[PDB]
Amino acid sequence: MDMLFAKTVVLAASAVGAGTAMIAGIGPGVGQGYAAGKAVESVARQPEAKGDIISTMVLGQAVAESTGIYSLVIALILLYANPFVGLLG
Amino acid sequence: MDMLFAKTVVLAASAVGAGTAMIAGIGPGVGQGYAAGKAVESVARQPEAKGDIISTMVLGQAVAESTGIYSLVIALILLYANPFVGLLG
Amino acid sequence: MDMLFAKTVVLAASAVGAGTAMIAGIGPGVGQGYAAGKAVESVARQPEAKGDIISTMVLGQAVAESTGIYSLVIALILLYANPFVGLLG
Amino acid sequence: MDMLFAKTVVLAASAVGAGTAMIAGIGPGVGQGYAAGKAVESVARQPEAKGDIISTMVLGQAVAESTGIYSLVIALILLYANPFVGLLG
Amino acid sequence: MDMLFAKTVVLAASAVGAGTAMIAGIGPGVGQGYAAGKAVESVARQPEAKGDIISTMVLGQAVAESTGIYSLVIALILLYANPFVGLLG
Amino acid sequence: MDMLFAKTVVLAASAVGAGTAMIAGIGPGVGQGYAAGKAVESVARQPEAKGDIISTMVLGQAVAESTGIYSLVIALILLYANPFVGLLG
Amino acid sequence: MDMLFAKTVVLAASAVGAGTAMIAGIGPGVGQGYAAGKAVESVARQPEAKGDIISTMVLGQAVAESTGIYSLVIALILLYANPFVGLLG
Amino acid sequence: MDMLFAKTVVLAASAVGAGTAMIAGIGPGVGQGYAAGKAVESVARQPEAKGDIISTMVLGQAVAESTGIYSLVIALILLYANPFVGLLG
Amino acid sequence: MDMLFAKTVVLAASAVGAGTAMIAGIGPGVGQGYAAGKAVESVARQPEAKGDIISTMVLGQAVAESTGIYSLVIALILLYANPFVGLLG
Amino acid sequence: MDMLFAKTVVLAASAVGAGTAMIAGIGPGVGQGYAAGKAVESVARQPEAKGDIISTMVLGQAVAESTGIYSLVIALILLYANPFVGLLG
Amino acid sequence: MDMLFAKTVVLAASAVGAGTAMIAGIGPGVGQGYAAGKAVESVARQPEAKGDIISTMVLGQAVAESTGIYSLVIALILLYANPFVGLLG
Ligand SMILES: CCCCCCCCCO
Ligand SMILES: CCCCCCCCCO
Ligand SMILES: CCCCCCCCCO
Ligand SMILES: CCCCCCCCCO
Ligand SMILES: CCCCCCCCCO
Ligand SMILES: CCCCCCCCCO
Ligand SMILES: CCCCCCCCCO
Ligand SMILES: CCCCCCCCCO
Ligand SMILES: CCCCCCCCCO
Ligand SMILES: CCCCCCCCCO
Ligand SMILES: CCCCCCCCCO
Ligand code: NA
Ligand code: NA
Ligand code: NA
Ligand code: NA
Ligand code: NA
Ligand code: NA
Ligand code: NA
Ligand code: NA
Ligand code: NA
Ligand code: NA
Ligand code: NA
Repeated sequence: MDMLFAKTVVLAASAVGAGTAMIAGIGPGVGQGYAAGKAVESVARQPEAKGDIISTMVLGQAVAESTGIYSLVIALILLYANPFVGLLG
Repeated sequence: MDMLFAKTVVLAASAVGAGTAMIAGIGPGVGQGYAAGKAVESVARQPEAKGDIISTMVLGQAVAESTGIYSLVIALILLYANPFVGLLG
Repeated sequence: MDMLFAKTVVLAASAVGAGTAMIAGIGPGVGQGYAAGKAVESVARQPEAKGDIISTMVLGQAVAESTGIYSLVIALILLYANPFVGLLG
Repeated sequence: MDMLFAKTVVLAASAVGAGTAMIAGIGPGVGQGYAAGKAVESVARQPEAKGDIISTMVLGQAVAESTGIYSLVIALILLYANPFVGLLG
Repeated sequence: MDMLFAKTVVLAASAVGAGTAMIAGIGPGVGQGYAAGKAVESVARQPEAKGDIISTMVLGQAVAESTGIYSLVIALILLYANPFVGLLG
Repeated sequence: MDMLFAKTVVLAASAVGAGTAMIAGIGPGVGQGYAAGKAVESVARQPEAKGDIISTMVLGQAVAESTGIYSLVIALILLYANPFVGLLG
Repeated sequence: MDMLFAKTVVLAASAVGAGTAMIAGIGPGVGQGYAAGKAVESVARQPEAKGDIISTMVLGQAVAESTGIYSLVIALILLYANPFVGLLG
Repeated sequence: MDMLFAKTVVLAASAVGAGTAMIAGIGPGVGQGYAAGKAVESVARQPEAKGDIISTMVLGQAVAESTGIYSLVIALILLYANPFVGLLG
Repeated sequence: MDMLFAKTVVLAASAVGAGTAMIAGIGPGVGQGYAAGKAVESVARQPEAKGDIISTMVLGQAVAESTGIYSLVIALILLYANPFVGLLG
Repeated sequence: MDMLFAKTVVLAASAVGAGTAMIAGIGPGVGQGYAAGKAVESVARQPEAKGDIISTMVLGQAVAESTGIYSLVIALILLYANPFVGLLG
Repeated sequence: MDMLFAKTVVLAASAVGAGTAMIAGIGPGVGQGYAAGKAVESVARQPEAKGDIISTMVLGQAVAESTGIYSLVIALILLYANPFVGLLG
């Protein structure tokens, strides 16, 4: 193989791999939306708990975000700091 | 490989990768719709908290939107600021 | 590669990418339908609140629509303002 | 490439793209069925709210339909007003 | 390309596209089954509402059916009124 | 292309298309099982309502079955009344 | 094409098609398990109505099984009464 | 084609088909786990029903297992009693 | 075909088939986690019945595990007791 | 085939197989998160049974982890103790 | 095969495998978001137990994170400590 062909196929696979990783983003959208619904329900019933409600919502939602960030980091590595092109030849 | 062939396959993979990333959009639609349902329930029950209900709904929904935006950004990079074509040759 | 072959494969991948992006439309249908169910249950108990119920339903449903629109925009770019064909050669 | 080969591969990809877009139809079926179930439960407890129940059900269900329509439009463009065949050569 | 080869690949893709579109049928089965479950609980508790329960169930279920029909129409077009074979050559 | 090659690839795609369509069967199993659970719950609490419970369960379940039948019909057409082999040559 | 090559590719596609159809089995497992859970809850509260509970559970579960059987039939046709090999040549 | 090539491709497709069929196992795990949760909840609230609870749980769970077994049987046929290799040549 | 080529493609397909079968593991994780949540709720309410809550939880969870084990067995057969390599030639 | 080509394709398939197995990890995340939510609500209600709540949560969550571990083991075998490379030639 | 071709295909498959493993991230986002919603609902009722609530939420969420981490580790091994390139030749 020539080197341009090698990079071409490794980078093409990297594009597919990056987009596939981003499918993980479904999870945080579902879970965080649930937490938001419960926060809405609680502050209508208890306006006085609005600090605790919102601070607790944000903490718990932040934890649920992490796997969306992991996928994003893997995608950005593949696009901008691609680790395979340097292993070639 | 010639250079037109190299770009052709890298850009074709980028189109597939971009569309695949957008599958993440399922999540925010599910979660944010749940939050909207709880907000509807709560206005009817306690009309006086409409202000808090809606502001809390929008904050929590904004957080649930983020992974849909991340996918969108990855797709737009692949289509409009493609990082692979410049690594070629 | 000749130029017709280059466009052919880039546009074929664009068709697949566009259709795949549209899978995101599952999410808004699920979430918005939930919000509609809660609106129905509340109108029934609390007709004095039909105003707020429906306006709140529509606002929250509008937010849940956004990722379905993002996919639609990516699909229409790929079909009607294709950004790859101009990068070729 | 000859022109018949170019059209053949672009149209074959368009067929796959169209069918894939239609997977979005899962969402409206799930969400609208939920809204129908809530409408049933309320007409039987509150026969006097049948007008508001059904009109609210239909409005909210109409909103949940939109992403199923978007996919259908993309599929029908690819089959009947295909935008790629004219970009060729 | 010869013309038999062109039709062969376009029709093969059409078969895959048609079957893929039919995956949408998951949605109506889930949503309509939910609506049926609510109708069952309701007639038991409020048998003097049977007429409304069942008529409301059927109306709301009919709306939830539509995206299953759209997929079916796309599949039957691809199999029986295939729009690509005539664009060839 | 020779004619045996043409039929071979069209029929191979038909087999894949048929099996893929059958994935729709997930939906009716989920929804109809829900309806069955509600029927069980109601006959235990209201044994004297068994008549309307079971007739309502079966009607609503029948409606939820339809998209599973549509997929089955598409699969059986592709296997036993294949519409593509006759369009060839 | 020779005839062994024709059968080889048609039967290979049939194996993939058969396994794919079997994915439908997810649905009955989910729905029937729900119905079983409701039956358990119900006998605990109404020991007396065990006869009806169980007979209703089994009837409703039988209906939810049907699409799992349809997929199984399509798979067994493709493996043991394959309809494509006889259309060849 | 030679005969070793024919068997190679039919058996490779059989391996993919077998693994794909096993995806059905998701369903019974979800449904049976639900039934187990309800059994747990009811042993607490009504300890005089432990016998009915567990026997009903196991019956209903057995029914929910069937589609996981069907997939398993199809996989084991493809691996150990492969029906395609004998149709060859 | 030579024999090394035959084994290579059969074993490559076996690796893909094995990994695909393992997707079934989603189901037990979902269902068993539900059962664990109900057990947590039933001990809190009745700390004194901890032994029958837990014995029922474990029995019902064991049943929900079975399809995860079936997939695991199919994967381990394909990797360590591969049935296809001996059918070759 | 030469031996480097044989290993190359078997190891490439092993990488795809390993990543696919890891999709199973969705299940434990969903189920274990449910169990955690129930533990949180139960310690709010009942601070006495906290030891029991947490010990029950951890036991039930451990059981729900197992299929995530099985996939992980299959992936690590394919990457670090690959059983196919030794069957070659 | 030459050695550059061998590495190229093994690394391209590794990119696809890595991205696919990251799909597991859906699970923790869903489950952890649920746990966050319950934590919100419970502080508002029981402000006095915020201690217990948040520490229990974080412990249970940490357990639900594990399979997202496993996928991440497999992806980072494939990208940065690739075990296949050294088995080659
Ligand atoms: C999924 C990986 C795509 C890599 C395709 C490269 C094809 C190049 C052919 O010359
Ligand atoms: C999924 C990546 C698609 C790349 C296909 C390129 C094929 C070019 C063949 O000449
Ligand atoms: C998924 C991308 C499809 C691109 C296929 C191009 C194949 C042309 C072969 O000569
Ligand atoms: C998914 C896109 C299908 C296009 C396949 C075209 C293959 C023609 C080969 O000569
Ligand atoms: C998914 C589209 C299938 C089209 C395959 C055609 C292959 C013909 C090769 O000669
Ligand atoms: C998915 C459609 C399968 C068709 C593959 C035909 C391959 C024949 C190659 O000569
Ligand atoms: C999915 C259908 C598989 C058919 C592959 C046949 C390939 C034979 C190549 O020579
Ligand atoms: C999915 C079916 C795999 C069959 C691949 C056979 C390829 C052999 C090529 O010579
Ligand atoms: C999914 C099965 C993979 C088999 C691919 C074998 C390709 C060998 C080509 O020479
Ligand atoms: C899914 C398995 C990938 C194996 C691809 C091997 C292709 C090598 C071609 O030279
Ligand atoms: C899914 C694995 C992608 C490997 C494709 C390699 C194709 C190289 C052809 O020369
Ligand atoms: Na997380
Ligand atoms: Na988010
Ligand atoms: Na949105
Ligand atoms: Na919509
Ligand atoms: Na509809
Ligand atoms: Na229907
Ligand atoms: Na059925
Ligand atoms: Na069953
Ligand atoms: Na089981
Ligand atoms: Na387990
Ligand atoms: Na875990």
